[PDB]
Order: sequence, then structure tokens, then C-alpha cells
Amino acid sequence: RKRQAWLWEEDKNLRSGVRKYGEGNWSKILLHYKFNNRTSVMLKDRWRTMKKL
Repeated sequence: RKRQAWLWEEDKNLRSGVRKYGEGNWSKILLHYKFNNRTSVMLKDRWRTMKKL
């Protein structure tokens, strides 16, 4: 438990995808890269979190 987190591939997918596609096109991200349980809000949130570190 402690604190849940995403896996290496999922993080890599988001970072590698969003950076080249756009910070507001989660639909396309989900289309190409596979995820565990993402939709749009999750992708957006986590990306912003990563950006601000």
C-alpha cells in the first residue's frame, strides 16, 4: 500500500506521447498507447503533476 503509482511503460507512454501529440489530446493518446485504467482526466492530471514535479 503506502502510495500507489503507475508502471514504467504507462508513464513512458504518457510522457513520450503527450510531449509530441499535445497537452490536450488524451483521446489520441489512449488510441495509440495502451494504459491500465486511463481515460482523459487521469492522463491530464498525471501529466500536469509530472510537469510541476
